[PDB]
Amino acid sequence: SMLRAQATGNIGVLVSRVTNPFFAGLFDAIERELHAHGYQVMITQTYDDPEAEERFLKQLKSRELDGVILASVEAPDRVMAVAKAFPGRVVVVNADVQIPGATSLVLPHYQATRDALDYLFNQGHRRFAYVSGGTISGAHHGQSRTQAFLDFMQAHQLLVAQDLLFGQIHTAKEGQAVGKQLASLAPNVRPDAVFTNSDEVAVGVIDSLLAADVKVPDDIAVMGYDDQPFAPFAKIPLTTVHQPVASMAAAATHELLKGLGRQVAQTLHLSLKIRQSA
Ligand SMILES: [Cl-]
Ligand SMILES: [Cl-]
Ligand SMILES: [Mg+2]
Repeated sequence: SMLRAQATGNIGVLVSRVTNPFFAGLFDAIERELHAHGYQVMITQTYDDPEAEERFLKQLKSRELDGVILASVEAPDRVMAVAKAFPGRVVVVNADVQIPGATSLVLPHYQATRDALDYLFNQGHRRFAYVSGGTISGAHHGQSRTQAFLDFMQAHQLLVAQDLLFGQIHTAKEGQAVGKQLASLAPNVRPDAVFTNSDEVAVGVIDSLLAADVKVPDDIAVMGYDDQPFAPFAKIPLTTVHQPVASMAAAATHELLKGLGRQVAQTLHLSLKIRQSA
């Protein structure tokens, strides 16, 4: 009797944080398409637990999932080893890293960050605050936007102000703290523009600036990132970089379903959405 491996009908999707509306939207878009194809979905989050990635991968290795889509990566080499044992079954999307053995979709965030910063320079801005959810320094993956910022400053012969760099800032509440610090500065030490890397962060930064009677954008311009659902509804509607959630979700899910043998074989752009905040 020849016994062939039987599909579980379960797929894992990993995000950093589901209370980040960008990740919620990306998750929804992927999960609904998987669901429509008859799959159930395991979700995990890594924002407060790097170990969550290994636990997630163990579910694939132990044959409880048919495949996984990762929208964030902790340890590329660990994901790689799993991908090589599970060809066609590991897909990485929008994680600012390419994983050998896994179909990896990398979006042009270096380019988008350069373009957004050039937009700000062209509006007359010269002193820049830069906020990131990652660290300011490091040789690890996930640094494309920070390198774009540094390269931008070099190209326009602008000196980086180390006091205007804010690392490990992810949420609106953390943004409020950044904004309060910026509003505290003497007009001549204050940044002209803030690159927030997050619409959640931007909403918080703006709230604190306005609370201190600092005008946005007239005194300080604030650039968001993602074009999240609340962005057009913000107190100062957000100028922001638009992530193509629906298109990247469709691409990632297609790559996985092709790998699982369910679909037959058949460019993702970041753009700048201009509103009021910058
Ligand atoms: Cl990416
Ligand atoms: Cl986040
Ligand atoms: Mg100005």
